[PDB]
Amino acid sequence: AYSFKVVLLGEGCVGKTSLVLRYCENKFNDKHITTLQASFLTKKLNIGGKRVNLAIWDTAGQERFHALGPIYYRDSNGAILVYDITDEDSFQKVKNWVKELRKMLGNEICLCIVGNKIDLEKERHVSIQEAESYAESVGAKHYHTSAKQNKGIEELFLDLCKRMI
Ligand SMILES: Nc1nc2c(ncn2[C@@H]2O[C@H](COP(=O)(O)OP(=O)(O)NP(=O)(O)O)[C@@H](O)[C@H]2O)c(=O)[nH]1
Ligand SMILES: [Mg+2]
Repeated sequence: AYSFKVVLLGEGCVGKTSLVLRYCENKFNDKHITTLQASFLTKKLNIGGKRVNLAIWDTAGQERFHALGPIYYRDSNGAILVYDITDEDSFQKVKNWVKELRKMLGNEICLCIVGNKIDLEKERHVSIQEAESYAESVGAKHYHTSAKQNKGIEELFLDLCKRMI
């Protein structure tokens, strides 16, 4: 069986927790229940008729992750950097995450840049075009999700797994 580790990154408002909660438990909250500690969640997939065990890590801040990373996260096979399509400050802050991540981990890890909250399209404040160009130029693939409406999520994780394989 394959065993993979994936870590979730991005600013508060973005929906890291909502992404992995929806995926692993099919649950969602409108309340922002802020993530005080590293948490992990699991998912058994099947790809090429082979069982894939997936541990998904959800993080409690840039500073904590930054101090913990070199000790506790150097064996990560993928990383999902999330931003909120309705929040410009959050997408621009992804650059910070990409660099810091790569300044700590190999390039062997598969990066995803995730524009979450596509149920709020009417409030879009981030150009698809700009985000896609950014993803492409750091070797990340780009993805759109809604955790609230459960769209993009199963595909995001499956593709990340195919990639990590
Ligand atoms: N409309 C909408 N809201 C979403 C979506 N995903 C998350 N949210 C909302 O965004 C807020 C924060 O979500 P949350 O998962 O807690 O964010 P987080 O990235 O874990 N924050 P923290 O870093 O503080 O733990 C909540 O009000 C949550 O319901 C989405 O797809 N659509
Ligand atoms: Mg959280």
